[PDB]
Amino acid sequence: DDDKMNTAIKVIHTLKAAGFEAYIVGGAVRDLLLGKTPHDVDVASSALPQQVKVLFDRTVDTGIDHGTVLVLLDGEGIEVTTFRTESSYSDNSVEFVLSLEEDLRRRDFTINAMAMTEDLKIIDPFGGKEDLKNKVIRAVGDPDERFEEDALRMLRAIRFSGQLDFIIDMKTLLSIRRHARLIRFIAVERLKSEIDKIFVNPSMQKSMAYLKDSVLTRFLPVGGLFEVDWITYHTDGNPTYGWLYLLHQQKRQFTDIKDYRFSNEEKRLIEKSLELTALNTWDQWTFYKYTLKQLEMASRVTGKKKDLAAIKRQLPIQSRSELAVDGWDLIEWSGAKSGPWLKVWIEKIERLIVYGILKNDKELIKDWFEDEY
Repeated sequence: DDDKMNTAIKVIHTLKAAGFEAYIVGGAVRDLLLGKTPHDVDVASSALPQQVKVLFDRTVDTGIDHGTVLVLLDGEGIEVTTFRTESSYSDNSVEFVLSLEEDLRRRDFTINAMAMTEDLKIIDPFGGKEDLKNKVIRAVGDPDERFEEDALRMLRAIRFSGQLDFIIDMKTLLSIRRHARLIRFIAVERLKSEIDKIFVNPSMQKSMAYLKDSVLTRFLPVGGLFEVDWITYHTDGNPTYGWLYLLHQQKRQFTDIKDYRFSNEEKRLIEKSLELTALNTWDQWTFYKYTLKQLEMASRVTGKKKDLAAIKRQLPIQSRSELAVDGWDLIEWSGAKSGPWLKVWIEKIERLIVYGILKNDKELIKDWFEDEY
């Protein structure tokens, strides 16, 4: 941000004062050249991780095995990574290298394979500058090698196309088509992360067309389900809405996408939203029992535009904890022993309160109960 680049320049200055090479690398150079403000600024250096820690008071050591040290400075965090190459075996291997160019030549795409010196000189051995100008996502070097090194890069190409409103380089895209089957080796968590980004990024309809055209929908987990008409999809900023929109369009249920390992919270949002889309009429009990995010997501995917927040807000009560009676009141009044019957009767009372028929008052509920029971 307005401080991240400055902090990275300071980190670079410190590494070089100690005799090491250091550069801004990767997405920050791309964003800079695009006239955008970087979200992350990575620094590539000849320093090894323990030498970085010597030079900075506050570091975080999570990625040390991979050559990365997070430097905490001026209220920012700058990742400092030693010149390295990586490769993923088929069953889900880092080499430290001695030069910058050895690191750059194994990165995913030319626009991500540039470096910038402290003095703003761009190091661009693979023509990232021209691909950035032409709006092209092109694998560095031989696309076949880049995709065999990490098959997730094939999907990443799709994500970048939407994120940046770029096209995918023809030779690169043809290489994805030839290697699409390799996506089966990628951990589903990494696939869901990229797909979630696509679902909230611009030009997503173009991204989903590349998903099909690249042959990735042939081989992704339940990949054919992504081949829906996305024209009427508009992100609410929550990737979960993309999965809901995907299921609703095809009249399918959550079990069909469970391979992607949703959290219980995400799964609930999807399942409860889908229920609402199949519910013919919503009334006070609907608005009471479902969450506002569920009502809003169901409304969004079915086209409704009601003021859901106001309807839920104007219910007589918001939740069970406001109820003026509990099961032990019913035990007292009934003279019957505790049992599952209490839940049945508490809900009868709860409904009458939520519909504003019975007052949420213990004595009046007591009168009602003794009559009905």
